[PDB]
Amino acid sequence: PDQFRAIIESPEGAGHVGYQYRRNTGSTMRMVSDVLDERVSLWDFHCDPSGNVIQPGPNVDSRQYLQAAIDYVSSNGGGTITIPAGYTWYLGSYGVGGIAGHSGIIQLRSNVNLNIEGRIHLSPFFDLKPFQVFVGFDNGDPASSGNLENCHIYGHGVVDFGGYEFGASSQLRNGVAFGRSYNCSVTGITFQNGDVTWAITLGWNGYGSNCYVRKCRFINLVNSSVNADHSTVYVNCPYSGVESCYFSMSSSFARNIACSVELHQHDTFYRGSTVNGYCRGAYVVMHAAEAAGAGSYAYNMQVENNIAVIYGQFVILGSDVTATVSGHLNDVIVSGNIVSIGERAAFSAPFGAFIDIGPDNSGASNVQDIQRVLVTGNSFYAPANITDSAAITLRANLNGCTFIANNFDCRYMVYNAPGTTSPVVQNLVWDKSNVIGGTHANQRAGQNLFDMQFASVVNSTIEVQLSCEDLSMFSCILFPASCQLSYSKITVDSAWTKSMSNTAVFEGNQQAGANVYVSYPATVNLTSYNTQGAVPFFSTDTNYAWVTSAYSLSINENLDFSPPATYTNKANGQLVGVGYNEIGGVRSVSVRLMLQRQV
Ligand SMILES: CC(=O)N[C@@H]1[C@@H](O[C@H]2O[C@H](CO)[C@H](O[C@H]3O[C@H](CO[C@@H]4O[C@@H](C)[C@H](O)[C@@H](O)[C@H]4O)[C@@H](O)[C@H](O)[C@H]3O)[C@H](O[C@@H]3O[C@H](CO)[C@@H](O)[C@H](O)[C@H]3NC(C)=O)[C@H]2O)[C@H](O)[C@@H](CO)O[C@H]1O
Ligand code: NA
Ligand code: NA
Ligand code: NA
Repeated sequence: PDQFRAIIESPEGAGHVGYQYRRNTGSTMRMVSDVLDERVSLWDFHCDPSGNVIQPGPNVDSRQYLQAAIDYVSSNGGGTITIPAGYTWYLGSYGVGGIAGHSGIIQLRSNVNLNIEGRIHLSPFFDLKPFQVFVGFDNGDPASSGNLENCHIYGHGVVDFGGYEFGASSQLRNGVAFGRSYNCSVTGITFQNGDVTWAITLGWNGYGSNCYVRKCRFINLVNSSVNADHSTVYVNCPYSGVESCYFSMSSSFARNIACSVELHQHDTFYRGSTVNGYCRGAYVVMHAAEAAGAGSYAYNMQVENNIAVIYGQFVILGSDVTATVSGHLNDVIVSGNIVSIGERAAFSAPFGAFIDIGPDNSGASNVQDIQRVLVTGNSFYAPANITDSAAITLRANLNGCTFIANNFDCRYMVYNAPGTTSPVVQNLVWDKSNVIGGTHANQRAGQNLFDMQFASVVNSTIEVQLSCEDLSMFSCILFPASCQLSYSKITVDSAWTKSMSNTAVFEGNQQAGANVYVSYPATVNLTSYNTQGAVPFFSTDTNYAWVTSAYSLSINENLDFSPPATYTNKANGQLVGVGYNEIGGVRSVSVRLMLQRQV
């Protein structure tokens, strides 16, 4: 019986105290230790070599204890380790083995979940150094890594990166790198107070599946000029995504460098999230260099129902090539998003845009294969002073993009800078249902609303519809002579255009092409013959050999005659129509006409 007291006070004591659930005689006859063994926390590994519990704190490195916990739970086939609430657990050294090649702190393991209720902080050992806090690779070479499966990080807790700046721009810093990750997720967690490259990365070069980031917060994760680049979540495996997250930055640097999400593989999504203070919303890109695990195509890409205040571009599309692989981007939907460029000076951050068709990382604009994109049902706003704002900046080759039923209220609709790239454009469709706002009315001196600074345009549709006047603009749409135009439809609705000197401008007279379908308003001077009765009127200019019909947009202030309501052309490039002289006499009028070709 001395034995007994001793057994009870020993670490095996709970293993000697019997228990049966709710006194139910049909329940298992267990011991207390069995029931306690159904859960596990960091406290069960956070101890010195004699087994005495160690209190966490800024002078204690909790890393080895958390790794021991993960290692042990993995050995039993998995479970969930709680990181207790009411404590801050500091990490103060690098991990060892396969994660050392990734500057890893903690190695995640398959089927071992982390329920983070307390706080995890980085100690100043990490100041000016690279780190990846949680790493799912098991090898320094990702190509030689095994997988991470069934690993979930969740809870009301916090990962705090200590505020430390990067030491050098070439360093990398990450929160969670799941690795070659299958059915992994982060839910509920706040990531805050750092200068990092990513908070979370999913997958590796297409290897992984079913990874998600849901109801997380990312707060103030760029803080220095050293930080080369930041994207909060990088989605690098298919069938994966980001939903219902919150992203906020306060740094000036973040306005120029930070992006919320990147979607880099097929069947990926970014939904229902709120962004503030970032340069960019999402990249949707197929990099050939990342094509190993899931193929060379990024398809079924979804960006929907987000709310954003950004300083650069909302969605950026891309694809590129390596020596032996070609990347393609297709079957994309961008819908339901409400986005604005935040208050800033013109040209003070990267050029503002809803959609950007961007060149590759080496600036090449002739490698892209981007098509079958639908942009529908979004709003975009930029304040009136922001000259550098567009619905699309089309800066690299485009094989198709469709715009239906958006509301764009910014400086430009379509833009590319002249004397830069000369993109080859196919299948650009701008439906009439896109509503062009008026915030930038009167700011457009010298500017074309649709500034078609391309090598060529084919199989494209631009149906311009104004909803207010802006007589400051040079034109609604302009094609330089260097842009070929063919098999396209270009129209300018007449509403709010009566007073415009130029509506559509074709500097190479490209509207004469055999398969160009156009219509736009123009002012035309006409003279008639002197005959009483039905009498022809003819334009004084001869630049209408391309016109198939025209009709009056002007009232007739005369009693004694009327000009033709409608006109055809003649071989010499005059317009001609049949009007009516009640009394004879040569007539001379200026009239606003709708000029039409093959429409
Ligand atoms: C910040 C960001 O995401 N920017 C986007 C561009 O990403 C490219 O540039 C970034 C710059 O940070 C990344 O390149 C850096 O990192 C890679 C990868 O790090 C190695 O492999 C890790 C698995 C490992 O843990 C590390 O220890 C490193 O060994 C490095 O190779 C580059 O030298 C370095 O500049 C990014 O790389 C991808 O990163 C994701 C997420 O971690 C990985 O899954 C991919 O495997 C990496 N891809 C490649 C080809 O290596 C670069 O792809 C991006 O291109 C553009 C367009 O979408 O947008 C930027 O915002
Ligand atoms: Na590495
Ligand atoms: Na509106
Ligand atoms: Na050209």
